[PDB]
Amino acid sequence: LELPFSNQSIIPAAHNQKDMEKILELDLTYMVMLETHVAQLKALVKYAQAGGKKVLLHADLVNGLKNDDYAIDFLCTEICPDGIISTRGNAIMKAKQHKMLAIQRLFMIDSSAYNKGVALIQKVQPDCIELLPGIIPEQVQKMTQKLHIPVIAGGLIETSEQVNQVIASGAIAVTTSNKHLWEGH
Repeated sequence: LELPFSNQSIIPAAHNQKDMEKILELDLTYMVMLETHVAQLKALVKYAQAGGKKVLLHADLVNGLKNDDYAIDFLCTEICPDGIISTRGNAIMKAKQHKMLAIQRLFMIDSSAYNKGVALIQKVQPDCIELLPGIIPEQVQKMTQKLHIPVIAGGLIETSEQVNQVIASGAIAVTTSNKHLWEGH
């Protein structure tokens, strides 16, 4: 059972309410919602799902809402995106209880971030992992050959060269808010 974004290379990442309007006119099925407001949240998910778009929601970037177990409960029972993204391990564990697509965010900062992060991945067993930045193809290569969980890469992807390089390294897809390559591939 491969991940539901098979043959979708770009997963657009919305910072705005206006950014989701831009991507509602696109052939790509999965989207990413980056910064949000807990007040407008339920509407924004249902409005995006009304346009045939499946939502990956940043659990950590919901203003007014923690990333508590209670907060993840809220996302799964009352907001219902198609998947959640968190950097917190407890949120990945909780989302898996609710049979949610739990993708774990990792920041390729240093060797310490790698070591602690691979240990966390090992513990919580996420459905997927997002690696940032998405412009280090050899780190995406190293990571994929470690466990085989599928990895998305995201962050700082400007060109189609970079999309190709990282996807050929082992990435299943790319997340990006670079507006140019939303209609490019």
